[PDB]
Amino acid sequence: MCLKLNLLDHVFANPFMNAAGVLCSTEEDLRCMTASSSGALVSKSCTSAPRDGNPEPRYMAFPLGSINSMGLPNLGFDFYLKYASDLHDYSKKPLFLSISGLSVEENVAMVRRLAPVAQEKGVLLELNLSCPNVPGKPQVAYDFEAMRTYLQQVSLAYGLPFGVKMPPYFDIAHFDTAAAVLNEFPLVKFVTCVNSVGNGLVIDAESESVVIKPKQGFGGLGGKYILPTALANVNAFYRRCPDKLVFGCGGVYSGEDAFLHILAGASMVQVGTALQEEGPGIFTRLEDELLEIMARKGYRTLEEFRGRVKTIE
Amino acid sequence: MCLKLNLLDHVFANPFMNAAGVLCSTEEDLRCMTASSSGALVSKSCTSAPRDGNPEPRYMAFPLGSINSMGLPNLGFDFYLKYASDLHDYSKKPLFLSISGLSVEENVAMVRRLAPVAQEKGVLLELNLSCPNVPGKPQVAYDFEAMRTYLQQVSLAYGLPFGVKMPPYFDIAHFDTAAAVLNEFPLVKFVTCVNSVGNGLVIDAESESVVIKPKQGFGGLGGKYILPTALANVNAFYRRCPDKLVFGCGGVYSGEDAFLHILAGASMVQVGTALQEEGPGIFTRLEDELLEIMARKGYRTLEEFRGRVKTIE
Ligand SMILES: Cc1cc2nc3c(=O)[nH]c(=O)nc-3n(C[C@H](O)[C@H](O)[C@H](O)COP(=O)(O)O)c2cc1C
Ligand SMILES: Cc1cc2nc3c(=O)[nH]c(=O)nc-3n(C[C@H](O)[C@H](O)[C@H](O)COP(=O)(O)O)c2cc1C
Ligand SMILES: COc1ccc2c(CCc3c(C(=O)O)[nH]c(=O)[nH]c3=O)cccc2c1
Ligand SMILES: COc1ccc2c(CCc3c(C(=O)O)[nH]c(=O)[nH]c3=O)cccc2c1
Repeated sequence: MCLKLNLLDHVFANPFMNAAGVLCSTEEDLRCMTASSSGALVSKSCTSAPRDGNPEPRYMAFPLGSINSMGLPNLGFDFYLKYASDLHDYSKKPLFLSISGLSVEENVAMVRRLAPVAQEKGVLLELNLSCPNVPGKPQVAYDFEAMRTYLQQVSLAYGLPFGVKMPPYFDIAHFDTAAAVLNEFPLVKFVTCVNSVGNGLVIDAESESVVIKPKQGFGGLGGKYILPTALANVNAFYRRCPDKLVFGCGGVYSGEDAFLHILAGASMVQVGTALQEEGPGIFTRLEDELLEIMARKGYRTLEEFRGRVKTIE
Repeated sequence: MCLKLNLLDHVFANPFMNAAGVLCSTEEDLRCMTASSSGALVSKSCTSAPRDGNPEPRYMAFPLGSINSMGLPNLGFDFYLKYASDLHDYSKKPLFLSISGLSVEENVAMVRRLAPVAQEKGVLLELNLSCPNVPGKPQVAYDFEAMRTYLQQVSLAYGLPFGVKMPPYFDIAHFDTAAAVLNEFPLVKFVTCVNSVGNGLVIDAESESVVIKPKQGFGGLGGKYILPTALANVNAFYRRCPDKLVFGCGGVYSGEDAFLHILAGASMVQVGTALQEEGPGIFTRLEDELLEIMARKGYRTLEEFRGRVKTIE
């Protein structure tokens, strides 16, 4: 019985990794993730210039999940590139490097420079599309023409296999259109579903107040709130993008939640809010819980059940 | 102390009602809602002809909420019109009638017939904008040009104050666009936020199966999953539509949940999943719990705290 995967020309001890943005901003964070029993790690989504991000409080968690409007705080691309080229120990586990430029030009500038490091050290690119572009327009992956433009330009500039982090969709027509855009780009080899459920609002009844400062308290939702949404998006893209891998992200707190993602079609499984709350210890627990479920069902490998969710009649 | 209120030229004993689709399909349901302690009731969204809906199982509930792909089963517009015209006791509480035709033409035809009954009896119209659109396009409320057409055509055909039931939005640009559409229409006097969070997927780990039969197990989410989504949409519309009322729907299980909706800007609060699960007794509990929160805070009226959610700095 084993959790091993081989994909994207890399070998992974198990499918678990951090979600971008959690436990991955600083060298200390990245060394912590590397020391953990995760099968991989992803570095904080970065911009060309470092960013302090939004005023605090900008993240809060609760029993059912989390809300955040972090404002993309990060050490800048040069730092994450250095980590990739010089500091990471690839013998421990593979590394993903997430980028999230604020314009298509900023993404192209970063991927051009990433490429030789990707080719030489084998770091894998995750491009974050669940990101702002022009204020007053939708985030990039909610504007299909902007999305196509970003993917054309990054495909040209990078020239190597990469993946994309997608926001959740809620309408079948959007699943259809979004997958068809992705399917234009053969270098897009994996699709991570999903980023936070956008612009929720948490209100504390006692104080009669919102809980985060930016955007009058509106921010992205993660955790138990979003698991069915995340499974829907994993499965929708799994069904529509047969030549791509799907990575699942959203609502994983247990080996059972991981198992559901994998039945929906997930290859790797990312953990955000639960990791933020529990710490990197969570990965040993997740592995143990998922292996217990596999043993009770007689499953020896992940491929025995990946994408095999049953439908009714 | 009592929770009585006046809006849309009607008087309401309290701000609670069922959500469209729950406990409101049949004469028996409507009589049960009428006998409850709710302040108002809304009938099932209807089409010109009766519909059986989708194959079962089509609704399932869990500790954190519900998933449905009902397929709009309903008795037909003639039935709900007759209910509004001849059977409902308006001395007991106000009635809302929800319409959701499969085309603009069908909606116009229904509203032309409802208008004289709205005039004579005071039934209120809730137009459900999660209704199907032309090939390739998302539901009507997600296609702003279609939504503008529907509202123009209904406004002309109906000619009286009405409301609209909205799906959730997840993007601030979308809130801006959607609100500006609604704000073109002076007859749109209330906006209900929100319908179910679209196309989630619930999977049972033991059986490795989805839990509803239609659409390969994909369906709308309600209940605890959606409360922060619901509050964001209530507040976004409350901020953007100063000349309209906002009705909150989503995630209400307690007076505290109702209190949060009202703080976010809700005038009436609709109960869906929790009503389906707990039954019509829930209305007396909700009233008691909301009054108890008011008493502890020193609030004597809903008006004292409606829309008064505090932001940070
Ligand atoms: C504090 C915080 C920061 C995040 N920053 C990023 C980011 O920089 N890039 C990104 O792609 N997603 C970001 N996310 C989203 C997570 O990667 C993840 O998609 C989302 O939280 C859902 O997973 P969960 O339910 O496990 O939290 C962030 C999430 C949190 C909570
Ligand atoms: C079984 C079922 C049937 C529903 N049918 C309708 C409907 O016919 N029209 C409509 O506007 N919303 C319909 N809804 C959506 C609800 O009115 C409500 O907006 C949604 O369930 C979220 O509220 P909740 O969190 O309280 O469930 C339905 C919901 C359920 C669960
Ligand atoms: C104000 O500047 C930004 C920059 C990045 C943002 C992003 C992208 C970064 C990001 C963030 C974040 O940094 O806020 N949070 C997530 O849950 N997922 C993400 O992908 C989302 C929403 C608002 C943003 C505002
Ligand atoms: C052709 O099958 C459909 C399915 C859903 C429909 C709907 C949505 C009805 C609805 C349903 C539903 O009955 O599935 N469930 C919800 O959670 N919200 C709703 O608003 C409106 C108009 C026509 C429709 C036709």
